[PDB]
Amino acid sequence: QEPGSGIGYPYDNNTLPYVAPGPTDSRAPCPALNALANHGYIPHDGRAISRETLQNAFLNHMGIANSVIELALTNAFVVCEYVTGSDCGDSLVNLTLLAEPHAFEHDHSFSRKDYKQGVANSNDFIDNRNFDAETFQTSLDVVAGKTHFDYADMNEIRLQRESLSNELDFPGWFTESKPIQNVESGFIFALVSDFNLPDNDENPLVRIDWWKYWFTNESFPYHLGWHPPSPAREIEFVTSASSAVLAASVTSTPSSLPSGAIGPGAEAVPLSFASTMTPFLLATNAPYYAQDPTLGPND
Ligand code: HEM
Ligand SMILES: *[C@@H]1O[C@H](CO)[C@@H](O[C@@H]2O[C@H](CO)[C@@H](O[C@@H]3O[C@H](CO)[C@@H](O)[C@H](O)[C@@H]3O)[C@H](O)[C@H]2NC(C)=O)[C@H](O)[C@H]1NC(C)=O
Ligand SMILES: *[C@H]1O[C@H](CO)[C@@H](O)[C@H](O)[C@@H]1O[C@H]1O[C@H](CO)[C@@H](O)[C@H](O)[C@@H]1O
Ligand SMILES: *[C@@H]1O[C@H](CO)[C@@H](O)[C@H](O)[C@H]1NC(C)=O
Ligand SMILES: *[C@@H]1O[C@H](CO)[C@@H](O)[C@H](O)[C@H]1NC(C)=O
Ligand SMILES: *[C@H]1O[C@H](CO)[C@@H](O)[C@H](O)[C@@H]1O
Ligand SMILES: *[C@H]1O[C@H](CO)[C@@H](O)[C@H](O)[C@@H]1O
Ligand SMILES: *[C@H]1O[C@H](CO)[C@@H](O)[C@H](O)[C@@H]1O
Ligand SMILES: *[C@H]1O[C@H](CO)[C@@H](O)[C@H](O)[C@@H]1O
Ligand SMILES: *[C@H]1O[C@H](CO)[C@@H](O)[C@H](O)[C@@H]1O
Ligand SMILES: *[C@H]1O[C@H](CO)[C@@H](O)[C@H](O)[C@@H]1O
Ligand SMILES: *[C@H]1O[C@H](CO)[C@@H](O)[C@H](O)[C@@H]1O
Ligand SMILES: *[C@H]1O[C@H](CO)[C@@H](O)[C@H](O)[C@@H]1O
Ligand SMILES: *[C@H]1O[C@H](CO)[C@@H](O)[C@H](O)[C@@H]1O
Ligand SMILES: *[C@H]1O[C@H](CO)[C@@H](O)[C@H](O)[C@@H]1O
Ligand SMILES: [Br-]
Ligand SMILES: [Br-]
Ligand SMILES: [Br-]
Ligand SMILES: [Br-]
Ligand SMILES: [Br-]
Ligand SMILES: [Mn+2]
Repeated sequence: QEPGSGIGYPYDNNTLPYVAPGPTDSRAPCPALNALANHGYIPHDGRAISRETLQNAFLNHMGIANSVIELALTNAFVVCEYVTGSDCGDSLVNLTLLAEPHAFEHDHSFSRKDYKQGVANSNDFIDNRNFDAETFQTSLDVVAGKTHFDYADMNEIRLQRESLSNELDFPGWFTESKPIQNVESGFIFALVSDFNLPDNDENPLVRIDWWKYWFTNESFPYHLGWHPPSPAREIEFVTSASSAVLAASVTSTPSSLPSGAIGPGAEAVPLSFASTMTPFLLATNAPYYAQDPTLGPND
């Protein structure tokens, strides 16, 4: 928000306004990175981004501690080298390359289509990067009519997404990614669980309106009473949440789940790509921005 607005105070005392991305700006498949870039906490153009820029942006503007993004930073830079064909040093070339498929970006996302979702021909691909309202609605529908949801509900959401993606993706494309997705499950609980409830740290419940605002608008739900978690969330909370989601009892089982879907997941680890492997072409679509309604500087 505008620095003088005081909207972030006393949690963020140095805010910057929302600015929609333009057609030449680079955006990510990540709702967090996109919100940060929209506010210029990382470059508005989404290019040439250092590790410390990311660390400071998450810590000071989203209440996400450095520990939470340690692996994510490692993996962003691995993917940058893989996509561009050279070491990116400490300047992430852009945000868009993070949508390189079957890498950091993965199938069965909560709010993005898959790279080969619903394509008639094997060589074809689609926008697996920009926010997709219909896809997000498939996630939200699992918790329809509710204001909050718990670990068991999140487990049902990711199962629904896995089922739909396994059915809809071009045959042979779909690849399950429980470890990376469920770190992101933990990220959702870390950012938009309801800290106004007495037992939030131990038994976090996602506020659906906060989640929907963050994903749809790629800006922060201050108007709904959200603020950056204080103290900043640490990696322990995230991986504990991740484990809790996957441990939760499944009471409704979708059909067409991949083998072993129900059950614990492997620890997320650094990515690696063979030097022989050429990257998949990136979707070239202009960056998404909210238009129903468009957002003001304080939204
Ligand atoms: C340098 C730090 C980060 C990097 C490089 C990064 C990168 C990515 C990438 C490549 C994806 C796409 C995965 C997919 O859905 O296919 C993604 C998704 C996601 N990210 Fe980030 N991320 C970072 C930090 C964070 C943080 C701190 C949060 C929240 C606390 C967050 C929230 C999410 C969520 C919820 C998704 C899933 C979106 C969906 O499934 O529709 N990210 N991120
Ligand atoms: C973010 O950075 C990535 C990585 O540099 C950009 O993707 C790459 O964009 C270049 C065009 O600048 C593509 O190069 C072209 O490739 C074709 C076919 O290989 C070739 O015939 C052309 O002569 C040219 O070299 C490259 O393919 C593409 N990389 C991938 C894996 O898709 C991306 O455009 C950047 N996005 C933004 C919004 O800045
Ligand atoms: C991205 O751009 C490529 C050429 O620049 C196209 O070949 C791709 O199909 C893809 O097109 C989509 O996004 C661009 C914006 O860069 C639009 O101009 C297209 O209409 C399409 O939505
Ligand atoms: C914001 O400023 C107030 C008043 O000086 C201060 O008490 C508070 O700690 C500040 N918040 C942060 C995150 O520094
Ligand atoms: C997006 O932000 C606008 C402006 O604050 C708000 O009116 C709208 O409800 C938000 N969208 C969602 C889905 O929360
Ligand atoms: C989440 O899981 C990690 C291991 O992946 C632990 O280090 C952390 O304490 C939490 O249990
Ligand atoms: C790890 O931490 C999470 C979040 O605090 C808990 O919900 C979980 O029960 C475990 O203690
Ligand atoms: C990972 O951690 C979660 C949260 O404590 C557990 O529920 C799960 O059994 C696994 O050990
Ligand atoms: C069984 O219970 C789970 C978790 O409580 C729900 O998510 C599911 O919809 C079913 O009712
Ligand atoms: C749906 O069905 C699966 C196995 O078919 C169970 O693992 C799950 O708990 C739910 O009953
Ligand atoms: C229980 O919930 C699952 C996942 O949301 C569905 O696949 C199933 O049809 C039932 O509604
Ligand atoms: C979230 O984190 C937990 C604990 O490391 C994993 O079990 C899960 O697969 C996901 O990566
Ligand atoms: C990471 O691991 C892969 C193996 O999948 C290697 O190809 C790569 O060079 C790096 O060591
Ligand atoms: C990268 O590009 C090569 C051609 O140089 C393909 O063979 C490969 O499958 C990938 O698209
Ligand atoms: C986004 O832009 C529209 C104009 O199309 C305004 O009506 C709105 O207030 C927001 O700034
Ligand atoms: Br670029
Ligand atoms: Br489809
Ligand atoms: Br609002
Ligand atoms: Br797994
Ligand atoms: Br992994
Ligand atoms: Mn994805």
